[PDB]
Amino acid sequence: ATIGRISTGSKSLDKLLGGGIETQAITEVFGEFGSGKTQLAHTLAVMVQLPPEEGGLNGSAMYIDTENTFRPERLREIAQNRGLDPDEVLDNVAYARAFNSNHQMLLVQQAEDMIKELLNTDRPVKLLIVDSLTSHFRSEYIGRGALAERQQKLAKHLADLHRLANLYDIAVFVTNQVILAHSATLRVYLRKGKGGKRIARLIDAPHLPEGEAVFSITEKGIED
Ligand SMILES: COc1ccc([C@H](C)NC(=O)[C@@H]2C[C@@H](O)CN2C(=O)CNC(=O)c2ccc3cc(F)ccc3n2)c(Cl)c1
Ligand SMILES: [Ca+2]
Repeated sequence: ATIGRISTGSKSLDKLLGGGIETQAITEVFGEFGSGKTQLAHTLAVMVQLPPEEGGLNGSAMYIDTENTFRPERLREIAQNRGLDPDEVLDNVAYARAFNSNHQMLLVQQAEDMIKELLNTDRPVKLLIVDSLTSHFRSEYIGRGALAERQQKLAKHLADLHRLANLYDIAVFVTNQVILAHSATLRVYLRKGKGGKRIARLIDAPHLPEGEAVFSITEKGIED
């Protein structure tokens, strides 16, 4: 099946990504707090709902929150400033707080039920966001010998997410706070730069060209 691409709102970042965030893939963004990772997660939740000539997939979003950083009014602001009805945009986001890593795994199973349900409608799920994906795994699996256990449990959770992405043609977007193995399709490092900008760099992506993207956090979410 054709790979769909969701615009980030930034032409610079979209170019770095090869056109946007891909369906049939897990894109991981990582960086320090305020680096743009979570602002990008909120922006994509709006952008996916747009028609393709506007950078979206005529889809809906699902958002797993692990550290209570989801802000519905921020989604409403981004939507309103892009010409969209804020409440209709918020209605196209399914939201869940993951209480712990085991609950996070169950939420991925439940996401499959909603994905299946909406698959052949005019607005299928096209984006599944997991914000600070590793937070509960780092809090719970700690101490002597915890590296192997944590990495196996994360590898399984990521394999579950890859299957949803591939089986249902959705984009899976995950964020993480800054030698460990990783299994996302594409990893993007974000940092603050000068002039209030954020800088993006692809990590271990020989398949994508050399460069860094520059973007701003605005009332439209993310843009150049
Ligand atoms: C202040 O106004 C609001 C208005 C809306 C929201 C969010 C966007 N919408 C909601 O919370 C809706 C309102 C009700 O219809 C239940 N609901 C779910 O989204 C319920 N979610 C689920 O049942 C559910 C299962 C499994 C899930 C699995 C996932 F991976 C991700 C999300 C998942 N979400 C917020 Cl945070 C604030
Ligand atoms: Ca952020």
